[PDB]
Amino acid sequence: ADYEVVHDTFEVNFDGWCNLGVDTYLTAVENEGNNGTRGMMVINRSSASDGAYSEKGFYLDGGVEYKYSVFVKHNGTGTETFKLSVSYLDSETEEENKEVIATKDVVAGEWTEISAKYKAPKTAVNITLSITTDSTVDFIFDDVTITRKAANAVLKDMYANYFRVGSVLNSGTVNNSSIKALILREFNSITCENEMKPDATLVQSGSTNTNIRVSLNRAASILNFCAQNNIAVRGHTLVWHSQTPQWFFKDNFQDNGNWVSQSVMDQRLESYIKNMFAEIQRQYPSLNLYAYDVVNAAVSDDANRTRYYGGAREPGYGNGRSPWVQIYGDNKFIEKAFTYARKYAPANCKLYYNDYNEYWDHKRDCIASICANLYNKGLLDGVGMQSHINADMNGFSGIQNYKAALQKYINIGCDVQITELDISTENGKFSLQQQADKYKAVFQAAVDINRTSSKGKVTAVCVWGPNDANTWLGSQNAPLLFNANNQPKPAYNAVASIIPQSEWGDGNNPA
Ligand SMILES: O[C@@H]1[C@@H](O)[C@H](O[C@@H]2CO[C@@H](O[C@@H]3CO[C@@H](O)[C@H](O)[C@H]3O)[C@H](O)[C@H]2O)OC[C@H]1O
Repeated sequence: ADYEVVHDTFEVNFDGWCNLGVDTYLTAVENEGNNGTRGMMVINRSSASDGAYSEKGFYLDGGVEYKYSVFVKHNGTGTETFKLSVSYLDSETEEENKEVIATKDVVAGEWTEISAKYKAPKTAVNITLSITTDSTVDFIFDDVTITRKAANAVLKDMYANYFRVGSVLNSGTVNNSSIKALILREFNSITCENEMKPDATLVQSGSTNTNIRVSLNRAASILNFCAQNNIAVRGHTLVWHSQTPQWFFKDNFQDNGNWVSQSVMDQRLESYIKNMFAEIQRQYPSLNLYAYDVVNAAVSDDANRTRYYGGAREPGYGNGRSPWVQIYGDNKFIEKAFTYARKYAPANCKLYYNDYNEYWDHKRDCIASICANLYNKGLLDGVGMQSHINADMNGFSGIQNYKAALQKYINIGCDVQITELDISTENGKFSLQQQADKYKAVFQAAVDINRTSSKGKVTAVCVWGPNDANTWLGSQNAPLLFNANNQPKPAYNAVASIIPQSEWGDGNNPA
């Protein structure tokens, strides 16, 4: 050993550590860790395989030998056998491996180090450490140690006096060293691509109408990285017709059950929102959760629905239909969601209504009407403009339409965030300079709002992915600021030229 890449001392957060086993419970407790410091208790284990795990792919590379060390303690009777296991996904064979790397006998009531050296295959990713015993005993652990032998020309700094500049992390991108360096260098906001959606956070087993179980396990390594590096997080998303398990809307908590009543759904909705915010605060209190998309994409693209049905999607599940409309009949669930979120959200977490095609007249007018109403009721802080646009200065998402919409939302009096900006080349139909021109147009439009008007502000501009190898549109649409090799594109240098150097600030402390 020689160089330390991880040291988890649960002094503030849960440090990326997660319950292994659906009913296992983790709780970090002052004074009860190692050397009288804060430690992680693991309780309610009901078999030997239950315990705790942490995905360390942000820190650990395949092919490198690491010394893993953990201090453990139990308060059972006699000796307990602790085990450290390392698991990983082999990125070539697509196959997972798991191995006990250390076994250690631990007497009751004594802090004991368990450690071993382990080198994963060079193709290993998602390197994950876990701690169990050969029993169901409660334990405490601490000091997870893993060892090995004004103002810069970066987006966050350039825009420091204007807005946060954000990107997106997901379960795969966590492991990419190059992406990690990129995020640390350029971006002061992160949204989880999928890991905070209801289907990633809802826990079916043991959920009841008034106590919906949630888990941050899918998002833990991202929240932990952001909290540790002073990167603010936008929560995404509390309510959406998509990526939400069908069972959440059914009487027996099964996909195949009967649709619940509105009053049962109100309980489940409030419980989910309440427990999401409670868990974020419990596990990652030092995280700057600066925004949350409370309701996502509830307005129909169909002009007939915006005209005659208050913008409600068609009721149902899948094909763009809404299980929320299925239960509530109506977009009435939107105000309910904001009401609950307002009750449970931290004071500094700004509440957003988030939507795409938000510059399309019929849809834009409907979005603006919903948000104006929520805003004036004190329930909403801003409109999220998803900005899934193409590289054309003209047309459907052209600069004229885009600015009209930006201005119209700003004119409500609320703030705006550009939340999921990507700029499709449409399979090579558009040039990279055309793309650069759209990016610059969008960033300039937001800068103009902030220098003008003033009342409402653009408080974040976020792109939906880090580079072209990691976009939900497919790489053939080459939609982002960095290419597949993580090199800056013409769009990056165009966006990097909008703010004069005299105006750059501390991106880690934006205005
Ligand atoms: O098969 C599943 C995929 O379809 C899923 O892809 C994600 C779908 O959501 C994408 O983000 C949304 C883009 O549209 C906006 O309206 C929403 O606000 C966004 O959440 C995300 O980028 C894709 O990765 O991934 C999970 C798979 O199981």
